[PDB]
Amino acid sequence: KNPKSDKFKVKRFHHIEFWCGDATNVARRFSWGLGMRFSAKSDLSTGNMVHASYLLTSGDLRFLFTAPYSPSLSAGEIKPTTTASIPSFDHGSCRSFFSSHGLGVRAVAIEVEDAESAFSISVANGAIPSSPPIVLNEAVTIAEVKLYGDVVLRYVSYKAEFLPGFERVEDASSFPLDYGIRRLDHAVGNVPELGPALTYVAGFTGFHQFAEFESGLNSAVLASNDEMVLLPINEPVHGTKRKSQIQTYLEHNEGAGLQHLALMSEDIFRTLREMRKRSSIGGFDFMPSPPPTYYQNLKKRVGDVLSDDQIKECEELGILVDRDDQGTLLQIFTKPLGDRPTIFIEIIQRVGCMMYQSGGCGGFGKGNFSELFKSIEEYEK
Amino acid sequence: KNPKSDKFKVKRFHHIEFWCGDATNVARRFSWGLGMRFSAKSDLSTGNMVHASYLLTSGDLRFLFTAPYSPSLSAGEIKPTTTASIPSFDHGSCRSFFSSHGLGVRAVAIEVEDAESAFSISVANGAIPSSPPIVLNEAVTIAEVKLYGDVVLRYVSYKAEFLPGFERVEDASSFPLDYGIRRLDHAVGNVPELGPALTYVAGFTGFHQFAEFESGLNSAVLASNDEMVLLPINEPVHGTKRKSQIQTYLEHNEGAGLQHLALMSEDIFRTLREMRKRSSIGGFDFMPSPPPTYYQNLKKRVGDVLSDDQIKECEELGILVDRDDQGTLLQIFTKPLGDRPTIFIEIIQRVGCMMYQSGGCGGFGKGNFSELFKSIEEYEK
Ligand SMILES: Cc1c(C(=O)C2=C(O)CCCC2=O)ccc2c1c(=O)n(CCCCc1ccccc1)c(=O)n2C
Ligand SMILES: Cc1c(C(=O)C2=C(O)CCCC2=O)ccc2c1c(=O)n(CCCCc1ccccc1)c(=O)n2C
Ligand SMILES: [Co+2]
Ligand SMILES: [Co+2]
Repeated sequence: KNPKSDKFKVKRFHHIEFWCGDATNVARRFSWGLGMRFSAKSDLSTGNMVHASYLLTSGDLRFLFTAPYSPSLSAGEIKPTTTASIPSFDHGSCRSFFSSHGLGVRAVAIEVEDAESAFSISVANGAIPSSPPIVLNEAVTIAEVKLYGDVVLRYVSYKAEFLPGFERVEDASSFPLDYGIRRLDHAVGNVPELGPALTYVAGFTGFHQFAEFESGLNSAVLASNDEMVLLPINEPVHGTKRKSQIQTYLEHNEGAGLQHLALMSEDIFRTLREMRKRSSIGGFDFMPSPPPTYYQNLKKRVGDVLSDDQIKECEELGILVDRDDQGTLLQIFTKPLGDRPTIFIEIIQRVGCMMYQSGGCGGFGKGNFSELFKSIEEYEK
Repeated sequence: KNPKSDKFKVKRFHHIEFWCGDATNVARRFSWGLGMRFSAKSDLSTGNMVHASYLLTSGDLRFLFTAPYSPSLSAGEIKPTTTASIPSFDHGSCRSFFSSHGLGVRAVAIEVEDAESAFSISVANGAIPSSPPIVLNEAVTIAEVKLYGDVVLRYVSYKAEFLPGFERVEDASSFPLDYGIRRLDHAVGNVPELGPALTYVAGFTGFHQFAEFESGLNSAVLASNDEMVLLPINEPVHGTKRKSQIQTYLEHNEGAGLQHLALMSEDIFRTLREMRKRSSIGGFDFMPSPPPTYYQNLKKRVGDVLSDDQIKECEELGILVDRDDQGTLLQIFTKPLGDRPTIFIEIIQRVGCMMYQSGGCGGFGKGNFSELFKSIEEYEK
């Protein structure tokens, strides 16, 4: 059931912004590890005396990495005279965010029809304002409201190239890396209490609950009208046998924040081959692979979707597989992206639900919690 | 002239420590960009609840990357009960250092015969103490004094594997990258006034001035007894035609700090080939190459040291060449390592002064300031 109750017109995920200590080093690491190309910049070389911001792209996926310069460079500026390209940026907020949470997502940005309207409607419906609508070069409007913890939901709308004030990157500095990642599928928050988090976000967006089907969590998913913007939220389940990874997150993150970004690949086999080649030479590591029993058990569960060779390819790469009543999900998880056991990345590809492919086809892999557990125990004996 | 006036016994450069916001991402970037392998770690997985520290090595070169965790993880600790492996570390100092200066060198560490004695003698001779001598597992002693700005000179001495509390890194996580870098040749500070900086450092070390032979700088070099520890210091020259890069450094760094690290390569051609292959895929960029006139002029200046083919190889890679009365220097400079136009890296190789090779053979390339200028002007016409 999809009541299509969005209170404003939402299009697609637009970009994800990381707040960093040094944007250069994070962006270069992510570019190599994920196969994303350097696409735009806003920094000292473009006249920005406030923050350094670097944009990586792969297909429609946009990762933005931002860090503050010394406030002394912009001491004489005021907001009306700012050289910042992102008017919501604040030195003190950025440093406090990073000192509190470490490296992580500050902004989940969605493209909307009218960011000014989306902001007004959201706040009228309970959203806590974070940054009011600002029109950039009469061309792009940006606004922000609080999502959870210190993460904001950023609205962007275009009259009609990332943002005014950003420059396209020189061809020589823009190596065309591509491991097959194409868009952001979903962005997941960890909170202490799921109930109030859902009520708050669903309250100001009109996003509806997306239908699902001792893991340490309870979860629910909020979706836009066409279910292409997908925002799952988790809370811990306490007293468990093994300590909840949601609770570990909240402790090391100093509270609620973004837990994982799921990146859709047009060819998850090639993406995982390319990322795993680079794990130990600057890229990303992956969670330990499931035992062979997990892949033996794949034949009975998805043998009508994947050949034995394609299942064997899943086993080589450590890929997990889950299935809905509608579609099939191939997924895998990186180890944490930085120092803290907080944010990580999921790579996914979805099979089925053709009409284009409908959003969330195959679910989010929650069935893999028990299938992993079963496969571990079976492999022991 | 070398009066050999060290006030304590100094051996070699031991390691350089960067203070980071996220040590994981900087270390992974540097590892790929410079060809250094992951060698040791001290972090949550080793019981360190205070800081994450990752050690890269290439030959004898040791780069340490450290960032603080949330203070909440270690809230119940006191110094006598600390889980930090580096007892001088302080959350507040680290965050203040990084917020003030951005990514950069906190510690220039030299191995000494007795770090306790070196510290006492240094402070008795005017050194400003930063962290007193601490004995780690009855095996290693570490002490720190102020060098310039917020950079410390760290003394380390061993009774007899990096530091107690560090673990050797798993073979699978330790890819054996190597582009030929072998040791730290010199570490350079930028200060507002060279005179007092030299008097202070030479005062507490007994290091002597190393003999040299409109660039924006005045410079001098302090050296240990065998001239293997080399600490150049620069100050700006104001009112210049082009603005002094030393002054730009001080403005963007918020004052004095480490300007560049010079890394000796056993094969600068191979190092530069490997680093340049990786510049646009996560590694380091290099300064713009000199015009062909610079390499035409090489034949008259070093044609007795390098063949035409080796000079042509310098031209392919953008390598600079300078010469002493004793030796020849091959050198090249990276663009800044992070967001701010502050710290950068120099790759060098020295030809001559065989006895082993004596320290500083060929100088530091100051002759390349005028040779660059001349070659630029000549190439214009
Ligand atoms: C996150 C995840 C998902 C997932 O995507 C997701 C949603 O999108 C929304 C619904 C709730 C939810 O869970 C599905 C299955 C997972 C996992 C997962 O995380 N794990 C491993 C634990 C430890 C990994 C880890 C890696 C790095 C750092 C910390 C923890 C699994 O085993 N399954 C099987
Ligand atoms: C540093 C450097 C050295 C050098 O090593 C050095 C010493 O060891 C001690 C003595 C003083 C000194 O100078 C020698 C020659 C250099 C340079 C140098 O820097 N430049 C370029 C300017 C701009 C580069 C830059 C790169 C990245 C960011 C900011 C500035 C040169 O042209 N020559 C020719
Ligand atoms: Co997911
Ligand atoms: Co130098």
